[PDB]
Amino acid sequence: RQTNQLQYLLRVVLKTLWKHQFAWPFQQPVDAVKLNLPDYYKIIKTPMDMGTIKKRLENNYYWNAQECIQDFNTMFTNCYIYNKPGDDIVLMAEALEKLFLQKINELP
Ligand SMILES: Cc1nnn(C)c1-c1cnc2c3ccc(C(C)(C)O)c(F)c3n([C@H](c3ncccc3F)C3CCOCC3)c2c1
Ligand SMILES: Cc1nnn(C)c1-c1cnc2c3ccc(C(C)(C)O)c(F)c3n([C@H](c3ncccc3F)C3CCOCC3)c2c1
Repeated sequence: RQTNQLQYLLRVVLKTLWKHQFAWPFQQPVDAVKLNLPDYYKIIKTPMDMGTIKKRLENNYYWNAQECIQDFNTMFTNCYIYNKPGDDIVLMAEALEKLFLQKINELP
């Protein structure tokens, strides 16, 4: 719901997630080629990462907060859909999502 919440998502939510030790694989799109993952983009049709979210927040792409929250949803959900439970990347996405939930509770 406009600018204040979107700035809170940039300055508080994204910043806290970005600075976490577990952030680095989510800071840029999944490079399925470098990672030797032939079926990533056969399974994942809507890729999403925090680098893209950061750019969208910085260039006023979003109409409202919820559209940004959907991008965070897509990023966490893609990871859960593609990978097995117990995979390290899933545990990292789960810990980032826990931190995301702690921050979006104080959403103005
Ligand atoms: C998947 C997958 N599903 N959702 N996401 C977000 C990812 C994903 C995205 N980016 C990366 C990534 C980027 C660079 C490098 C190196 C090479 C260090 O520059 C990696 F290693 C990377 N790996 C590893 C990785 N995952 C799967 C297969 C091979 C592989 F290396 C993770 C192995 C477990 O600990 C964390 C990193 C990623 C996994
Ligand atoms: C409640 C509640 N009462 N009725 N309904 C239907 C919901 C409801 C149901 N599903 C979701 C949901 C699913 C995944 C993810 C992530 C984590 C992105 O995958 C969410 F964020 C989600 N949130 C957020 C949310 N709501 C409340 C507390 C935490 C929280 F994150 C909304 C915050 C405002 O913008 C829209 C999403 C939901 C709220």
